[PDB]
Amino acid sequence: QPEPDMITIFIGTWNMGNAPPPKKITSWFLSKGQGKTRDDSADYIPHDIYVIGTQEDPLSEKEWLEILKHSLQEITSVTFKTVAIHTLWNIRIVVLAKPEHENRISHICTDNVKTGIANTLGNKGAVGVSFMFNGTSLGFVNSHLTSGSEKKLRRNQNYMNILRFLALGDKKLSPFNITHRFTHLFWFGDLNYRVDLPTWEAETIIQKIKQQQYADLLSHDQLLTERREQKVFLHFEEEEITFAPTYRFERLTRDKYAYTKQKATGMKYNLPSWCDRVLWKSYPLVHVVCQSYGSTSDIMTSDHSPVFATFEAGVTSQFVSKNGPGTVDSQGQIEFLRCYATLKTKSQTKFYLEFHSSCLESFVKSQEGENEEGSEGELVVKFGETLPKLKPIISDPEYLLDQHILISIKSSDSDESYGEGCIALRLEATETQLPIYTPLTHHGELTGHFQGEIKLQTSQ
Ligand SMILES: Cc1cncc(NCc2ccncc2)c1
Repeated sequence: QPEPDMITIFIGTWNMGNAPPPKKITSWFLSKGQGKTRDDSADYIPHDIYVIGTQEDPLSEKEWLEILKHSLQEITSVTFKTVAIHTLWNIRIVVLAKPEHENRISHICTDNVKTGIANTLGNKGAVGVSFMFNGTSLGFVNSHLTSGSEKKLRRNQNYMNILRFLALGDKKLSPFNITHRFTHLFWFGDLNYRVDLPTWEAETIIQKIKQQQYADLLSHDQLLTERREQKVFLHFEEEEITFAPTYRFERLTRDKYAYTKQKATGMKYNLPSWCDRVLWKSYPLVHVVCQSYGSTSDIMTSDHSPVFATFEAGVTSQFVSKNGPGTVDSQGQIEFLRCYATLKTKSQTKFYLEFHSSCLESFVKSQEGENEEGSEGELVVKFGETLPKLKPIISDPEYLLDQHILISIKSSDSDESYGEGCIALRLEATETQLPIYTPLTHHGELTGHFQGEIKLQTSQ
């Protein structure tokens, strides 16, 4: 029975509005409704992994797991295995997988982050799960960010706190946050970003939605505009939105958006908005394709509609050779030529690099770089030809070309990372000098870039 090269992953996000679900929710898991929907001919084909994010979830874990499992069993005739479930207040994540995957899944981690302080600490935050699927690391974040049209900067702050403090994945990757720890990271939830148009335009917006004309609304979507301005979700992707706003509906129908200010809303307007979102970030040159992104039309217990997204994701096998794991494979090496880091910092410490990769027995520390003053005031840290030669555990090109090197640039004075990035070994050639590049981020904000050349030697 061969190991898979690709799996499909279902991501769902639903703010349940503190109400129990209706008796049938299969349309969610089938990617049926509005937007980019799944072909009917696939209805009986199970996804490999289902990741369900809820917000304002009133059910117990037991209650929701029985609904989810019975739903999937009705669709597929498969009894899914529970990988992980984690709940913070009313924010929940469930991961289910086909039983055949049980002995492919390991290193399961869960964590949560509570956002805010005093007044704003006690219901918003995030839950997440990570695990290894054979040779591939997967991370999943369900966040419920701050509500309200005039709180986009709070949402951006909530995002930064979640990616700084959520402790998932390999703890040896100590300079790296969740935006660098996983081959594939999916971040979804009630992100709560709104369509920023004047309150007076509510009925105009409703009109546009009835005509399925979303362009003039999406051009004012706060998540799209903040992403464009590099204020949040830097280096994440989102599929084009082709479904109506998923909030705020009158319950028990989808015929009416309830936008007007009421005592129950704190006298705030809730103009129709795409609160409910799925984004992803995968390592460079790894296969990831969004197959569906949409909302259901027939699940009406909440003031939000459920959102679905599905992906075809590249995975790799748990490689064994005669040599690695547990020794090096002299026949492999990774070399770096003409490398330099450019950093936005005003600081003047010396810097060194750390190279982290599961193709190495342990991380590798470089010598200090040579600081130069760049022509437009920036800091250039030159490594030239001084970087160590990295010694992978396995030299087989079928393994090595699928790997990645994480890079941290650290201060010699504090050993704090000033920037993190990632280089793919999926090169156009071996034994050949080729350009490499990554942006560098810290706390998920841009701090610089690293570029140079690489030369990869495999056993072939
Ligand atoms: C509008 C916007 C927001 N955030 C990032 C970008 N980058 C360009 C891009 C990103 C994905 N795929 C193709 C092109 C663009």
